[PDB]
Amino acid sequence: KELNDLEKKYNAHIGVYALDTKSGKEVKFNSDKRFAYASTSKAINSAILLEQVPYNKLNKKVHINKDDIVAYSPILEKYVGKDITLKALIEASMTYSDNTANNKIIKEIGGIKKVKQRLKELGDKVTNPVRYEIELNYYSPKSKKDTSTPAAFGKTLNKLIANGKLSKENKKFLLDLMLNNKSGDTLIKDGVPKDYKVADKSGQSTYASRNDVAFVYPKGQSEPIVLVIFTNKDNKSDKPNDKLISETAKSVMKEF
Amino acid sequence: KELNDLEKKYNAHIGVYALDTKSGKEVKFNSDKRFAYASTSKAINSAILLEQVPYNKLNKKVHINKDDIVAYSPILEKYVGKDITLKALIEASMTYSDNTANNKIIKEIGGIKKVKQRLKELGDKVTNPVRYEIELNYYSPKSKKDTSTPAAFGKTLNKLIANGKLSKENKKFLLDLMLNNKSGDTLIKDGVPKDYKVADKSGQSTYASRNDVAFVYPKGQSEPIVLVIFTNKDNKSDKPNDKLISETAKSVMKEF
Repeated sequence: KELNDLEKKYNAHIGVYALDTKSGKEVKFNSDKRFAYASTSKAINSAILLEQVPYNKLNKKVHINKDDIVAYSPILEKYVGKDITLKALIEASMTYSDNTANNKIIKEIGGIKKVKQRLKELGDKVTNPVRYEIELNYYSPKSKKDTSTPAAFGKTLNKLIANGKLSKENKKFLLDLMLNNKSGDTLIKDGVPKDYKVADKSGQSTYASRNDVAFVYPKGQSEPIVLVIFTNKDNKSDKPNDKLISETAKSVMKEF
Repeated sequence: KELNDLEKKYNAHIGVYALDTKSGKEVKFNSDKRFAYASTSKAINSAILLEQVPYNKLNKKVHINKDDIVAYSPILEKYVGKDITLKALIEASMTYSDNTANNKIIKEIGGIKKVKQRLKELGDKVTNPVRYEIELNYYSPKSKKDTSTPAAFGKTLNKLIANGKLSKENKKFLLDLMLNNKSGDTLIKDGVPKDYKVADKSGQSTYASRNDVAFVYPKGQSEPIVLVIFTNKDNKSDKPNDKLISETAKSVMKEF
């Protein structure tokens, strides 16, 4: 197969970065191109919070309020003017891409400002968190706001989680969420051999920016394969096509 | 307060149209001004499909395939390759802003084409459906694609649900999906007294386009008040302020 042909075929753009955690083999097509990462950012945001907040403390509470409410928050919507623990807050973010849960998680971290420098400290001078959800989705191929290359964002998912500074309990919490998230069944999950497991977090933005990042797990393999697939179209209101992600997933997984 | 002073207080554009379906009294403000409708239109599409499917046949199933899946489908994301009843579809979209659902419903009608002939048949040549869910969220103060105006949208809801050809069951079914959803809690629901039952549907687009349409029930009245508030800011990335919606619903309501 060929990723290049996939672009002619689908008239989209492909940003790929696969890093085997075992071999250390890196497959990449356009991994140094900037694309809108979209809601996939919530892996980074909640991995960071897990760095500071111990698992024995995820029972803690935060009071959700009116100003904390944003469009598209399936669960947190039922908590307006109420409390909720961090665990439940982080599950909403990952299981449902709840926006109220992500923004609250960001504020607890100290704001976009903090998330940003942590990236820097992590040694990531590419990812550019500038806005909160839902605004981070208004992508413009002219701007850099809320963008990242596949190799940059790809390494960050690695350095934060795989070879992370997280605990073993937090790490396994996150991964469970990402494993049971039914939102990516028509993307990567739909393209990796039946046997492989995927801990994912997808997204979509303007310009038909459909993405999916996941920690894939081959047969008999213990170390996943970090797989960041970022894609996009030439036009603002173009409809994306998950098939392209599913197909890009299998062209690349052939190498692993 | 005054609608002209809240635009100052929040630096936004308020568009209002409240219709007292009993006396016929109207309260307007920038009623002829095009505002993006966003998901408020999910109330139109479901209403339309409920004019051609008697309640006793909402249990008719339709298959959901990978192909049907789109971003933000909290419910329908779990039906990849599963059948689902018409009733379930409506609930999904009406209660969760599920887009895979809103699009299934649009498909069941005969497409935006049918939806469109109907709006013309209702005497609505203002509402401008062009794109689908999600893309219809990408508002452009320049474009007129997927826009309506306070009065046009208000009246269309009136001719459709409020005293329109849906059946008793079908009208209670839809109004219940609107009364019981927890997403307009901070919007119109906030402003009017708890004596006022509120059945609504919200939406949010670019340029902080936070809208909210409802059929508000004054304490001691079975006749509803069609309240249509559409608002927005000048910049593509601004943050919305539901307070603006609440306050507006509070003042506009003083006049009824």
